[PDB]
Amino acid sequence: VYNDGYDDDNYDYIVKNGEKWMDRYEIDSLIGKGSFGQVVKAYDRVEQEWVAIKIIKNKKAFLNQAQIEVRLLELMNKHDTEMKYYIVHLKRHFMFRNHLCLVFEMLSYNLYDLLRNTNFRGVSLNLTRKFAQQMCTALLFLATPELSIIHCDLKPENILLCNPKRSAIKIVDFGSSCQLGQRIYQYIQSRFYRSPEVLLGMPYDLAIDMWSLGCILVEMHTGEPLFSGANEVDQMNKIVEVLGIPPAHILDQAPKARKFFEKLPDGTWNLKKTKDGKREYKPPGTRKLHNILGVETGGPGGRRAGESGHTVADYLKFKDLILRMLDYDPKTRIQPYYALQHSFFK
Ligand SMILES: COc1ncc2cc(C(=O)Nc3cc(C(=O)N[C@H](CCN)c4cccc(Cl)c4)ccc3Cl)c(=O)[nH]c2n1
Repeated sequence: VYNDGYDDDNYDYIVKNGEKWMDRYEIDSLIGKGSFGQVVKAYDRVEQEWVAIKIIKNKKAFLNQAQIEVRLLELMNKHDTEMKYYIVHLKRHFMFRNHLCLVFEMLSYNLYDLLRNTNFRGVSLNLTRKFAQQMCTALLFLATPELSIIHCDLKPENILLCNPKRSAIKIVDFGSSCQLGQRIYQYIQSRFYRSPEVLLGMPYDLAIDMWSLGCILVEMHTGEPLFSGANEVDQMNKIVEVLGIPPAHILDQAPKARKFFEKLPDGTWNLKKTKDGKREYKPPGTRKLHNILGVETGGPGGRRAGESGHTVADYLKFKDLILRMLDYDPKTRIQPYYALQHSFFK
């Protein structure tokens, strides 16, 4: 029996609808589960408003990591600039029944649920442009020298509408985030959104969030993930289908280079040889973003043909922006300040 009956076998707090905490919070319901615990909808008797409360797992490794999230949340929430409002606001936190509880302003549903409500047709390029611009302003706020925060898990489920009928958004879940200059953990980011430097076991910096953003923005407009790998080897092959073999100056410094590639006598790299007969991937660089976005064929799958807001020129700008965000080299990958000056946003 777990934590005197309050917890299940997965270190989660067994949620009971109606339950009341510290004579203050009235638990309405479970919203969802996640690696780190649960999120519930609750009414705050005192402040007279609905909130969302993230209940962290009762397990030392999860609690300790979640204290980092709180520190970062508070450092971001106290900053004196208007860009801070693209990050969810942590109102407060407390321990209860041996679970750290994080109390948040209430938001609306996530970008994934938005995509699914369109049956994966994708949202319009105009909307995509509004999400991209907010995301890049958020990333600029994270890059503020005093913060230097890497989110480390951007993806649609971590971007929420503030309001179900508007286009304002916020970034949630700094559960896996760190600041620059802090022990390198391989195996970060969700696989579809994971940068090549992380797949390659290399050091990483704030640019890994720009990589993920590029992937997310393509998925929001097409309705489906750009790089849909079932495992790391598949993930790297799908990136390669689109962007080519990564450049030698990267692979030469990459501890995991030989998990995916091999080096030729002349110092060039190729994908690792496979069983003769096996053909699984398009050749390196032949799956063009140009075609995935249908720049000149009516947009993704032709579905935007003859709509306003979706011109060849609009697509070429978007495409150019995506490719600058999916630069293999993290030192030349477009940074937030410069992404914001891009003509996609004129
Ligand atoms: C209209 O219908 C609706 N549906 C769903 C809603 C979900 C929320 C909501 O989830 N808010 C939330 C979530 C988080 C978090 O950190 N979410 C993460 C995900 C990470 N993938 C998460 C989700 C579930 C469990 C854990 Cl441990 C973590 C952090 C801060 C907040 Cl304000 C919400 O506010 N309004 C919602 N309205």
